[PDB]
Amino acid sequence: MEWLVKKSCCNKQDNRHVLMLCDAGGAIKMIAEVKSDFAVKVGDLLSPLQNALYCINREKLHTVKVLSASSYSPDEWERQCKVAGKTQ
Repeated sequence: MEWLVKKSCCNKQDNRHVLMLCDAGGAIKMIAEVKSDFAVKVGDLLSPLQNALYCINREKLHTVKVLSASSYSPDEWERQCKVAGKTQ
């Protein structure tokens, strides 16, 4: 099972990014809060490496670490986007 970043929320302020994880085609959509050692943006594939680590874009060298995830809802997405930026 591999996923597609359909939306992404850049940060510095607590390193925690948030992105909409979706089906590899967009047919199903979710949200995840993650930490990242590299940039990640819309159109990137994600593929698992272990329970929490996933590749970025399509290559194993670049990684995120999942922290939480949920089914998509608009208020629940924007909530996590706020947490990515110290709740503003």
